[PDB]
Amino acid sequence: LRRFSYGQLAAATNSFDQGNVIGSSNLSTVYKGVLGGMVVAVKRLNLEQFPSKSDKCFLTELATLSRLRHKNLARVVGYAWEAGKIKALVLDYMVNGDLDGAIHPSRWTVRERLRVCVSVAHGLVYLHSGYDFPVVHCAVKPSNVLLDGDWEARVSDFGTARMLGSSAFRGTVGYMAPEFAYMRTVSTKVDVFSFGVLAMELFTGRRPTGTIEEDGVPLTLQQLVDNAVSRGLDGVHAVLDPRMKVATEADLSTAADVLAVALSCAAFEPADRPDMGAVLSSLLKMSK
Ligand SMILES: Nc1ncnc2c1ncn2[C@@H]1O[C@H](COP(=O)(O)OP(=O)(O)O)[C@@H](O)[C@H]1O
Ligand SMILES: [Mg+2]
Repeated sequence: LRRFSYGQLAAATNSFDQGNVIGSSNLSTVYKGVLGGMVVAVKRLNLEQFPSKSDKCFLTELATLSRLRHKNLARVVGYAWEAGKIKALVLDYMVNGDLDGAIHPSRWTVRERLRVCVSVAHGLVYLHSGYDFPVVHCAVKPSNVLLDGDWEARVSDFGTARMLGSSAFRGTVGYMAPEFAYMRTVSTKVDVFSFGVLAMELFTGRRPTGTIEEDGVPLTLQQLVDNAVSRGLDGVHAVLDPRMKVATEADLSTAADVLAVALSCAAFEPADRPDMGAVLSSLLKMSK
């Protein structure tokens, strides 16, 4: 874990040039950087506008990601830490962006989307049981999945991780387990729920914002998928991402099987959700 100064990260990012910005939120701006010639992502927290939340997310991500290692996780190269001036994570640069941009001839066939599901599941199995304590990510969603130069997926953004020991919901809320959204209850099952929602979005092309129907009742993405799956393969076909090639019986059948796993992941009661190892097992069986 290398420590960097402001001047080093300024030089690496061409004085934090607007043209080097590869990601953005209220809390951080992510820049492409080049250090000996190593290409990196510089995630710079918004100290000036949100000092307290910046500090919490910075410390959480640094403490968590510095102790973890797995091929389907983002990798921390180092950090800068100068109170009032800069707090930043230096991460391995993922040249193919994030899954949200990938979703929203196309390479994203059914088999390739299933491969991403398997890669993310490996990352989450590692988080939940590969380290000395369970780590709950708490913000699993496509914009927190990065893509390699080999298009290998990696779980990123540990600013909300916990170590144990029109639309109905907009923004982030649609990915959140009800007990986490309403009560801030944290268990590995909240990642399982978010994984299910992610798979649903990956295969339908739909953000989990849901819709409020004319009688005022919300139709969640889970309920939409549940209705489609219950109507068989033709029901599933009607709900799949229209930009995705679905021509063979095998591709439709695989998509149907992912959505059925995704529905178990996104069950309302945490105790009815599988653990990620069981999820991974189902996805590995479908991969053969
Ligand atoms: N290591 C990286 N390599 C390439 N792009 C990245 C990397 N980390 C983040 N990004 C881009 O920046 C966006 C925001 O990153 P994230 O860590 O989620 O910040 P925030 O916590 O503020 O959302 C990501 O969705 C992705 O597009
Ligand atoms: Mg975040």
